Amino acid sequence: QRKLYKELVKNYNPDVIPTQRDRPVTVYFSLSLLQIMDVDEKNQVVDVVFWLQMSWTDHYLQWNVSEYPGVKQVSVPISSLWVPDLAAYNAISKPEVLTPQLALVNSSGHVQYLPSIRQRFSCDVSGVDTESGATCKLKFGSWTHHSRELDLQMQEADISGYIPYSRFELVGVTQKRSERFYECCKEPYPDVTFTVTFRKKG
Amino acid sequence: QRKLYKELVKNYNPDVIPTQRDRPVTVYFSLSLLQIMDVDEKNQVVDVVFWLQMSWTDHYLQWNVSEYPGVKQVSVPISSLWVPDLAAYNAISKPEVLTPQLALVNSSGHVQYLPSIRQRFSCDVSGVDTESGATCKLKFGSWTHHSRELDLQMQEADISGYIPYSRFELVGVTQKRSERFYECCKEPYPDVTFTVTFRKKG
Amino acid sequence: QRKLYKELVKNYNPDVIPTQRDRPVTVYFSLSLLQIMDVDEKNQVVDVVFWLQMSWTDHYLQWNVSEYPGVKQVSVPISSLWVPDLAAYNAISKPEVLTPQLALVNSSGHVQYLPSIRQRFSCDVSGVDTESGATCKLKFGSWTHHSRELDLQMQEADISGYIPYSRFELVGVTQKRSERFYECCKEPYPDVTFTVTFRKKG
Amino acid sequence: QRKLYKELVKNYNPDVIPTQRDRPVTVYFSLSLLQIMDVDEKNQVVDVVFWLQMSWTDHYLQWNVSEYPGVKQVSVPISSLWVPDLAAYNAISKPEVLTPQLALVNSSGHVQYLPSIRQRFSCDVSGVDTESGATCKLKFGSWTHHSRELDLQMQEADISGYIPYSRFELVGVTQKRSERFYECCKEPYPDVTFTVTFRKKG
Amino acid sequence: QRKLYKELVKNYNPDVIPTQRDRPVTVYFSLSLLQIMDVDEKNQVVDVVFWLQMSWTDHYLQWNVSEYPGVKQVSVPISSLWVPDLAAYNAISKPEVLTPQLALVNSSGHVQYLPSIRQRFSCDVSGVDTESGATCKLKFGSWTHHSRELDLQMQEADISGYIPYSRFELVGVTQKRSERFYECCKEPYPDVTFTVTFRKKG
Ligand SMILES: *[C@@H]1O[C@H](CO)[C@@H](O[C@@H]2O[C@H](CO)[C@@H](O)[C@H](O)[C@H]2NC(C)=O)[C@H](O)[C@H]1NC(C)=O
Ligand SMILES: *[C@@H]1O[C@H](CO)[C@@H](O)[C@H](O)[C@H]1NC(C)=O
Ligand SMILES: *[C@@H]1O[C@H](CO)[C@@H](O)[C@H](O)[C@H]1NC(C)=O
Ligand SMILES: *[C@@H]1O[C@H](CO)[C@@H](O)[C@H](O)[C@H]1NC(C)=O
Ligand SMILES: *[C@@H]1O[C@H](CO)[C@@H](O)[C@H](O)[C@H]1NC(C)=O
Ligand SMILES: *[C@@H]1O[C@H](CO)[C@@H](O)[C@H](O)[C@H]1NC(C)=O
Ligand SMILES: *[C@@H]1O[C@H](CO)[C@@H](O)[C@H](O)[C@H]1NC(C)=O
Ligand SMILES: *[C@@H]1O[C@H](CO)[C@@H](O)[C@H](O)[C@H]1NC(C)=O
Ligand SMILES: *[C@@H]1O[C@H](CO)[C@@H](O)[C@H](O)[C@H]1NC(C)=O
Repeated sequence: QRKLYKELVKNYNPDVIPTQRDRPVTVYFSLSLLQIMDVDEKNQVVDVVFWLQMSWTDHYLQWNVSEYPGVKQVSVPISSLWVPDLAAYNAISKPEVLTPQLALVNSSGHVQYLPSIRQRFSCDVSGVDTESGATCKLKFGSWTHHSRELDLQMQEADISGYIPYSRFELVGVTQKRSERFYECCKEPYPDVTFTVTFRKKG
Repeated sequence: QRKLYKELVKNYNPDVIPTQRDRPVTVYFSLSLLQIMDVDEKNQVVDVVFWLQMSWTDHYLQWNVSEYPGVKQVSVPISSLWVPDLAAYNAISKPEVLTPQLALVNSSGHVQYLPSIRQRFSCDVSGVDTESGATCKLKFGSWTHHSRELDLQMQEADISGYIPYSRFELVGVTQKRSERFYECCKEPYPDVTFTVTFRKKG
Repeated sequence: QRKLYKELVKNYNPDVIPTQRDRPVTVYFSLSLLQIMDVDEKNQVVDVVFWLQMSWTDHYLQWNVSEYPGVKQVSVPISSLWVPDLAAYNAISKPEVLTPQLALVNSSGHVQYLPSIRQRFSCDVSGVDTESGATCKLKFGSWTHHSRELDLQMQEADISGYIPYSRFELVGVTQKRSERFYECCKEPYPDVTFTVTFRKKG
Repeated sequence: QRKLYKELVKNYNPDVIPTQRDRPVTVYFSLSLLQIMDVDEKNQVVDVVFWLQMSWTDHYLQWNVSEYPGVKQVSVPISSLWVPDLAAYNAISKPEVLTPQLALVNSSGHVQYLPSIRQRFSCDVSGVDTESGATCKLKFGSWTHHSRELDLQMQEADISGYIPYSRFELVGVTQKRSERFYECCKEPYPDVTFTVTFRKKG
Repeated sequence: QRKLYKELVKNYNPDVIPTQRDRPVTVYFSLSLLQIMDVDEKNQVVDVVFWLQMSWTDHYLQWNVSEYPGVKQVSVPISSLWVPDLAAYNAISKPEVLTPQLALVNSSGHVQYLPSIRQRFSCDVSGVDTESGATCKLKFGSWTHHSRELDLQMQEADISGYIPYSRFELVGVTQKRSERFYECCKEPYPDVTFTVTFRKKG
């Protein structure tokens, strides 16, 4: 019934970005803030819990919807396939993934990974009591592949996920991707930056 | 003696949900509160310890009660078979499983997993001192499988397990499963939500 | 010299209890209190460090004292053989094993495992200042095997291991194994319960 | 298209330093301070988050730019190749690597590893309030390979990475490599030492 | 050039103590105090960071200095060879190894392991303010092997490694090995006990 798995992994090396030369693997990135845990005004850091949304197309993982019974989509362990090496640029703590590390794959080869993470970032929380509000920037981006290899494209930033209570309230979330040439390598480097603004409830 | 193990694992890939098409693996879910550890009124979080009761039928794991001596049920490591990818939609800390990660299996193929977990959840503990009491919702649910693949069915919520002493006392536990829709993915995702109400003893 | 190891592991699956049908593997259990670290009167929990003493007979692990030079007993990693799945039924934290995870095995097949553990238990430490003293019960027991598969038999509780200083002093340690029956299995269940009584030194 | 990976790992044992005899593997070391988290004046320790810049040449990892399509550089998991066993001599906590553990490799065989680390060091933070400033020395160095096997060569210390805000401000960063001697062995052990001086903003 | 590794591991099982019968593997043990982090007078525990010096002779790991080019000594991961199962008897926290887990081996077969560890011990720190000073005993010893299998021999205790500043100052370090005849089995158990005395600087 599911010899599909045996086949999908057969000739697969997850350390290889599935590019079809000059055809950069495009990954649709998106972050959804769930809650702001703490704010260390003393050391300038915020504890955040978010919901990463990543989707890309792995040509190595497609199959004939017919050659296999009624197998539309399968559930695979991220440790089995290639997954975007996105990293938090201003992080000061290792990311702690809260949810099961599993991804969904199409019969056509479309992967979807939605981990819930709690991670701490370096940020200026000076004006977290002022009505103006403290602003934190969460910069994400590939850690090794450039624009031609891995193309980052941000999608609709969902904010309806934020906790209703919570000691803090969201004043605004921006999100904007930028490509920077970096002094070297003819190839640019993309990155999505979520700008979160919040203030203590009073 | 027990060549049963060698056989049960022979052609098994634990990353594959044991469905036989138009036959969704039904898992009987149930949570039993053991004790409320702490309540962070400052950050709005509760530390809870409970033990989850999960049971399902794995057709790949059945055997002839005769072909094998007097082997009625075996004790296998969850890392060896498929196990429901249930997750706490609203958790803010990785689950810490306290008990041995072993499951029991019938000669017919009925698995049973009863782990004791300590995990922290985001919750509004404002009125934990009021006689009305603070209410927390623990939402659980499959993470990659929809209704047709994995059917969640809640069973009798046991409450006789709660610690007699404890700084807190249980005012009420509800528990109710709902089939909810999410953007994308044609199918809907079943989730069981345990609503716990407690107040500080005084 | 030691092809003994290559042979002892050859046809071994550590997930299989060494029962030779109608011959329940009997494990001699025993706990030795080393020190009481802390007592959280606010949340009702004790931090304990104890010395577990477990011994059983693995028929799969015996050899001819002659066929092998002068190899009387070997030192093997618990991850290599079957080991009792005993669990603390009243624990609120994963057990932290302090010592090397190695076991000793006889030429006849008698295993011995003595790990030092620090674990926290839920307990009523209300009267820890009273001269009467607070009493904690540490209930241990298999997690999946019943009486016919794994027979728990408690042996002499050693108390001479307790720390002379320490903020607390031992008023008494009981220890008593009990078997029961429940709704199911027609299968009984063994469990050893160490009852520790202590009070703050003043 | 990337059978390159299958080939690069084929005859590779990452526990073997890629010295091509009498030609010591030279690794270009460099640290970049990102932020000083806390200073424990009571126990004399600093919590630091730095950027580590390491680059070396692995002759075992080179390939014909032509024999392989347009594969210029690949992204490999440090657990797959040999990587400098540099250690922090005066660390009092295990290093916590924040970024993805991946390295970049040239078609010629030049590896590049840039991990972001948060680690705590033993240091005299007495005068952290004085205008003179507290000074900490972060001594790094290979731990098992001597001068002839692994040659450490420090490069330009980048300081533009430091956090603008932060409770502390950098008064000076030195950095100087020294070839020293030890009471364990008969051989020179090189080591780069970054001397950071900072004071609390007031 | 280094097929030496492929050969050194070929017929090796690291769970087997390398005793060439009637020849107890003698390990030269030695501890060097680096710094005393904290002292919990409330719970009677000290946080210590030391430097373990262990050396022994593994006959299975020797080679012809000629049969292999100019390979004098190699750097191997402790997970690859047998290493003394020494344990901290009165430890109340798992040992946290700070340095790279690698060992050095002679062409003759002499292993050397020098890990830096931070571990907490149960100790009477009552008089840490008195001029007399608090005294802590760090008892180490094999966990499964007795005198005939593993012979512990302490060597010069180096104290020049202690941190100059530090809230505490060393009043004295003794170190003395004792052979402790336990219950049964005529072969006793050797254990080295480092007695450290310190007082708060004032
Ligand atoms: C995808 O699978 C279908 C069904 O197996 C393949 O169809 C074959 O060709 C025609 C069109 O359906 C049928 O008459 C044959 O009977 C099918 N052959 C088989 C093996 O049943 C189709 O060719 C496949 N296409 C791809 C992309 O591989
Ligand atoms: C899955 O593949 C389908 C093609 O059938 C495509 O419409 C979609 O973009 C992919 N994602 C889904 C529907 O989850
Ligand atoms: C099932 O058990 C029967 C009991 O009579 C026995 O003959 C045989 O081993 C098994 N038969 C099949 C087809 O599974
Ligand atoms: C186990 O198998 C038996 C076989 O008759 C079945 O009746 C029962 O519902 C299954 N569940 C358990 C764990 O008892
Ligand atoms: C034990 O080993 C000896 C070899 O000295 C052999 O003669 C004898 O048959 C063996 N007996 C058993 C119990 O296997
Ligand atoms: C081996 O088991 C026998 C059981 O009779 C016992 O006498 C002997 O002391 C044991 N050896 C050990 C565990 O040291
Ligand atoms: C690389 O491969 C080409 C194949 O066209 C071959 O001609 C050439 O000798 C190789 N170049 C080097 C650097 O050896
Ligand atoms: C690899 O790095 C070296 C460093 O000098 C550089 O010269 C070379 O161009 C890089 N790779 C190749 C062969 O292009
Ligand atoms: C050592 O190596 C030499 C030359 O390879 C050869 O005589 C023999 O293999 C070895 N002899 C001894 C005594 O180790």
